[PDB]
Amino acid sequence: SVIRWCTISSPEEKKCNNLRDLTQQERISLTCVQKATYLDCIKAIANNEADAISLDGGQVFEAGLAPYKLKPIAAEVYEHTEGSTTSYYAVAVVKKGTEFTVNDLQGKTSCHTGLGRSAGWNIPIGTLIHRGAIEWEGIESGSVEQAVAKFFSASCVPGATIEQKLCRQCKGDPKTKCARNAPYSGYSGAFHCLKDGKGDVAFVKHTTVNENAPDQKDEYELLCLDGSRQPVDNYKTCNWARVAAHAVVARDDNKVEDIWSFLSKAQSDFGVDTKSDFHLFGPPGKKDPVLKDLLFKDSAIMLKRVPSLMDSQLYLGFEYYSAIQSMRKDQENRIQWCAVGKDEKSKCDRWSVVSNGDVECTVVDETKDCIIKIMKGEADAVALDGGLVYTAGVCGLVPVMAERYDDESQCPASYFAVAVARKDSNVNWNNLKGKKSCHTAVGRTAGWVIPMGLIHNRTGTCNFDEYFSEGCAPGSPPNSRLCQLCQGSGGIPPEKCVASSHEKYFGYTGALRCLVEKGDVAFIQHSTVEENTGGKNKADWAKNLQMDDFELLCTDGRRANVMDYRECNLAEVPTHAVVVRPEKANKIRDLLERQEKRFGVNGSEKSKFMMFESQNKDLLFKDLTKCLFKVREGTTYKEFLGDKFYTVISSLKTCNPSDILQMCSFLEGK
Ligand SMILES: [Al+3]
Ligand SMILES: [Al+3]
Repeated sequence: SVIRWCTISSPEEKKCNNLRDLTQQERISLTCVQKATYLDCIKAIANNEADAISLDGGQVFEAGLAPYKLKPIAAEVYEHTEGSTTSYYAVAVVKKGTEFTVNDLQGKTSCHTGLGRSAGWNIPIGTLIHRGAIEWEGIESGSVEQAVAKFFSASCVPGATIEQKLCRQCKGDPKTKCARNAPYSGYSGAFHCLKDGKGDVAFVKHTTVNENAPDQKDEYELLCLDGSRQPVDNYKTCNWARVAAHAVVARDDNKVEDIWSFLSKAQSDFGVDTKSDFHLFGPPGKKDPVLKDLLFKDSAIMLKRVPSLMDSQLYLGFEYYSAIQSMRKDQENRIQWCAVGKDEKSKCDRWSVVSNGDVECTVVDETKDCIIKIMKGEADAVALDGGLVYTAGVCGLVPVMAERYDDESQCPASYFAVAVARKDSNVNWNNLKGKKSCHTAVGRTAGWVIPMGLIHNRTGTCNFDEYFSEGCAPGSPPNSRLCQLCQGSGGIPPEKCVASSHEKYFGYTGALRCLVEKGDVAFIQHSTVEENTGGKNKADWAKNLQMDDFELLCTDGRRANVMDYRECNLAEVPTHAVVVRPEKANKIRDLLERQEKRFGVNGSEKSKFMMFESQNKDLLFKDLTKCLFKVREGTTYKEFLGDKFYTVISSLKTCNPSDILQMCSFLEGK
């Protein structure tokens, strides 16, 4: 196995070949391919001519677009007091004593790392446009380069292809001084452009001055957004943005592992603390800027694997991604709801019709897809079980409206997680090992987090697939034993163990059925037996079920009547809630509030549609819901869930965090 690395300059090619020589005997070898620009590299990689290249976030964006669709597999790590993470700070450095502020940039000369790059372009230009300093309303007001050439008197923007003015301050030969790999390119080139007097300001990163003139830091200052000027070491409190680290992108195929193994071993051997003559990263320090940031930035102290569920859009984040897109586009009162499965989509489509369109619908196969869609902005909201509200929270979404189950006029609030078993049996909370279990779904409060967290806490084990002989816990690996009792849709394809209403044993009611049809214990909520007895459920399996046919399993090992859940429950837990992106909270609460007035349990038009009712399947909202109560603005997911639940799920997630949780933890720095 050989990794074909794509370089975009002769110096990079030289370093790459140097690394090739140093790893010729390794299990995974290295090959070097030099191209004219990073874009030729993106194309080469997509075309299976090369395998990887490290890119600035602005280029990670380009590489992730169709038809390339490359993905970030490794991210640079930079030193941080708070803790080295995979992000850096874009700063605007000027020479001390020049007095002008961020508000006086019009008419000044500027130095940039390169066109389309985070710190050197996307951040500074996007910011000046946002503040209105650079007049640009969108694509129809002309190109961004034209608006920038009109703003700054002259600049050096490696890679600029429309405005000659943006190359005017660049150093070098007439035909190549404006190339993306020219003398004044990169964070270090842009800095020297400033140092040489060719720019009044250089848009670089927080380590730049230290990398090029540590002993002369005192001759520079940072331009803060509030108009102030501060010392270069104050970047944490005087920066224009915190942006995702440069990352190695590659095709979304099997070769990603070998690419990572090569890097992992390469950095173990020539990492930041290596005594070797060869440094994978830099090392940082004074030297010809043309020799800096080769292959990887000199400021990187390590590479970190990027969770597989990550794509370029998620990697960059909604705000930055949206900023880039806005500079490529021109020139609301409807909620884009996320429905999991065909059943939820049908109820949602119906809601769309009676809401006259105030609510729109998007379908996905799994709940986790809703979290991803909302993170990207493709969808606006979704109701999630507390367990998922946690994951959604780690992902940056917040709970804005929550379900209440007691009285509709009551909109604290909660429900109880219980263990249900057949009345006539010895099954108890202490002899559960080796038994058949039924779970609403993995990751959910009552069906998984509470029961399993309780077992993990007391036992210390994480191997849950072997604790129960077998059972059904939707969302588990298809061939796992916790999927053996699941039934799928009964159609084709089977869709067995899928975490949606398509799975016969999915949800609170689904797990009860599984108990009646195949299990020894069901992990549901306090009202589940109630909701499906007394003929309230006309399904063949439950049309004749009786409340007294079941019993609750208390933690002490004893058993009780299903109506004494308050004295025999695994835990009292936070209710399900509607999560959204913070900026959307305002609109979603308002639109959701007007909807409940028309279609709530006492809706003025409840005869047309009822938000809180479904065929015993908790579609979109729990069937138990009596009303939604507003979650105070600014409430974090931890505050909403309560410290008790938070502590439980926090610990349990150390066992086997899902792909999405790992992905969002990465985004959070973990
Ligand atoms: Al950068
Ligand atoms: Al629940």
